[PDB]
Amino acid sequence: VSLSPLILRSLAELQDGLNTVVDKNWRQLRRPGDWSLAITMEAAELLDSYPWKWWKNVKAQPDLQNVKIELTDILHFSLSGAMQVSDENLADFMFFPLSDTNNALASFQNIIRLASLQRFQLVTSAVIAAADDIGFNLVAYYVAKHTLNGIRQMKGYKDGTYVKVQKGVEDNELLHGCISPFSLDDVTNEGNYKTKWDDIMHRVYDAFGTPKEERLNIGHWLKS
Amino acid sequence: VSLSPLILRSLAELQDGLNTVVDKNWRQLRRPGDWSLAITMEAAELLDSYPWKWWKNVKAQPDLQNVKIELTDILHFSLSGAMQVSDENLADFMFFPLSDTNNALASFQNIIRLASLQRFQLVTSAVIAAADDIGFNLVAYYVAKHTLNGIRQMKGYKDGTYVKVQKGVEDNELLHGCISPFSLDDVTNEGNYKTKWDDIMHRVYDAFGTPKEERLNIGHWLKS
Ligand SMILES: O=c1ccn([C@H]2C[C@H](O)[C@@H](COP(=O)(O)O)O2)c(=O)[nH]1
Ligand SMILES: O=c1ccn([C@H]2C[C@H](O)[C@@H](COP(=O)(O)O)O2)c(=O)[nH]1
Ligand SMILES: [Mg+2]
Ligand SMILES: [Mg+2]
Ligand SMILES: [Mg+2]
Ligand SMILES: [Mg+2]
Ligand code: NA
Ligand code: NA
Repeated sequence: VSLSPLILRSLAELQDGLNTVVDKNWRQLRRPGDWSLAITMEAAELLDSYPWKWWKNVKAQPDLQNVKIELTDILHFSLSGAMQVSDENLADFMFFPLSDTNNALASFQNIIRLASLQRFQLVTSAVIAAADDIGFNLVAYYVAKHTLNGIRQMKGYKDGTYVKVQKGVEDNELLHGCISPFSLDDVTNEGNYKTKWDDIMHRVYDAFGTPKEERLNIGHWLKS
Repeated sequence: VSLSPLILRSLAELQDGLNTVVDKNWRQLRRPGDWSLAITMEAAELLDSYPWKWWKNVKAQPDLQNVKIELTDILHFSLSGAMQVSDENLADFMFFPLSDTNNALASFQNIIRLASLQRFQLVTSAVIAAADDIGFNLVAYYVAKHTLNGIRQMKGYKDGTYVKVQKGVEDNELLHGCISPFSLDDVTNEGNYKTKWDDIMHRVYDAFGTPKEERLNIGHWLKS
């Protein structure tokens, strides 16, 4: 399973633009090992979405909606790593169906191994395969979380003044509703996808009350 | 750096007894990969004690007291793994001083690699080396956290009714004060160590108001 190369390139452009919001000269400041560590830590969030602990709340239920968020986060970081290292310098590492918690725990631990080896392109392929298997719209999730990531930067995430959970709702949870109106074809159609990505962005901006003047539309992010 | 084999054996006995509190037949129920995953997840807690994120609260300070707690947690799990697999089936993986955050991030990521390879004895050696380098009393930390772990089980940790942070204080934080009166010699002295471990246990029981009747003294845990 792979995305169209034109879709992958647009996602990469979005990723570069977001990384530039975080730091103008990120391509000089960041190193491959940074992206390895970030993927590791998202992979721990992903594992922690399951009731893996045999000593703590053993009848807990998995947070399968959060799984989608953490896979999307891994994609942001694997796209970023791939901009710095091609893998030169799947069925062995990923186990389907991921609906089986044993398969998920094994697979997602193997993502950490791939990350440590700086096989970022393979991590991207793993995430695409995982979304295909689970049946969620990875591209739409990406555009939505990309927008939230930018919003967080606007609202002081980098200086420690942001609050992610408010009135019982984590910011990430509001993304599901922003994405549900969009089909896979909507966000991958060769001629029209950019308009649909723009629509996702504005839904996320609405969800967080971003004043119109502070919003960045799809064209901000693309080099095509 | 290593502990006396008699001290290591007593720690292993304590570990077996705690694992038995969690499940009577843990030696049949648990598998090596469980301990790999647990060490991985504690290693993520440990990494997250540092200001590693370049996009979120970049001027945050490391939680160096929590570092001691997470290393102690790793030891519990590496002792446990070693009861199931000897490594048959350091300066390369650990970088000193760990006071240097770059050294810490690299070292603690390498603990995840060692855990995935099920080199539990090597993980134990890493933790002992880390405490020696940082200069904290690993054995005293172990006995204190071992006691809290048992307390958590008494107070519904396994069924999801426990609350770890109360009135602004996480349970782990109360351990530091329980341990500070004890020297390295106190808790490793060949003839007298068991009394000092018992004393640590009772200090932790006091910290949590454990009724005298529910307390388990040092003799509960030892087979010597
Ligand atoms: O240079 C960076 C740093 C962070 N992120 C994004 C990707 C993930 O979706 C998100 C995770 O944020 P945390 O919740 O882990 O803070 O951060 C980037 O895209 N680029
Ligand atoms: O079979 C088990 C399960 C857990 N722990 C202990 C070791 C760590 O100190 C502690 C970590 O607990 P959490 O905070 O991760 O729940 O659990 C054990 O000793 N044995
Ligand atoms: Mg994260
Ligand atoms: Mg995440
Ligand atoms: Mg833990
Ligand atoms: Mg811990
Ligand atoms: Na998360
Ligand atoms: Na912790």
